[PDB]
Amino acid sequence: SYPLSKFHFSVEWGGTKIGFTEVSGLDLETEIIEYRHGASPEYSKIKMPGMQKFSNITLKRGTFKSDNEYFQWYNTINLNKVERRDLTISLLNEEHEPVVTWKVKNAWPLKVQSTDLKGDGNEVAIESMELAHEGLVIQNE
Amino acid sequence: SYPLSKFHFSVEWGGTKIGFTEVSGLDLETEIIEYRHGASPEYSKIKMPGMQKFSNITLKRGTFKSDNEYFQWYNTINLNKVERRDLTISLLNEEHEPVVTWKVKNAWPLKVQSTDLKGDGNEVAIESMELAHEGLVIQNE
Repeated sequence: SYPLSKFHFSVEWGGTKIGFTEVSGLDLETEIIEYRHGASPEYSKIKMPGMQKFSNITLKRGTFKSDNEYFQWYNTINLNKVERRDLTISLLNEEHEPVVTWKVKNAWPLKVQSTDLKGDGNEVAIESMELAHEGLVIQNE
Repeated sequence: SYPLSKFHFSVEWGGTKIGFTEVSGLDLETEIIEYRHGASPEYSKIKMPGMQKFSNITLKRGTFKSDNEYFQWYNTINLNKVERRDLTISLLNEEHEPVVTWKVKNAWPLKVQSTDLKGDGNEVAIESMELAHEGLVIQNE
């Protein structure tokens, strides 16, 4: 009778750790094609589905001693070659088991962003990555 | 101390209405005759006036219910006969009186062009006419 919360989750991306600070961009989108012939009694258009799009996925985590994984994956790019991975994102229950799963096909990294530095910057250094992919399936049983 | 504007005007052409959307082609042109005899110290030609020309005049208006005048005038053509008319074009002042007048002799229509139709054509249907004539006099007193 109650909705799910948004703070207990995990990400499987081929790296050593599965803990993240922030995950965003799990969207699906379709184009519209419009039409009207001149003899129609209505003065508006009829609509049908076009081609499909996906958004890029952003992942954020804190920087730790001796963990250089964002860089190492990015550095697998060689002219048109890159290591592609299966990305699995999951929202967890009180037993730490999956409830809602987002399945992502053929991901690789477009960009890796490092932290800024400040003399009075009393906070955690956070690094982030942006991923391209070829498709998303949502499972909730 | 100020020049005249270009949007307040009227056209008298023998039809029921005098309002138009657009008027163009009120031009005058003369040919040149060139000459040089071989003994001249200058290596260029002397110039004098030749024969004269006039341009065709274009008139544009919106289509209205039950007004078929462009067609009716055009349809007076019979082998080499046509109804010829005196065309008077005038630029108006704030009292709606003439300021600048263009006087055109012996006009008749070469062509009548109808509107295109479009399913998404959210605009006014505009018809146009092109006129031949035998002379133009400009009055500005």
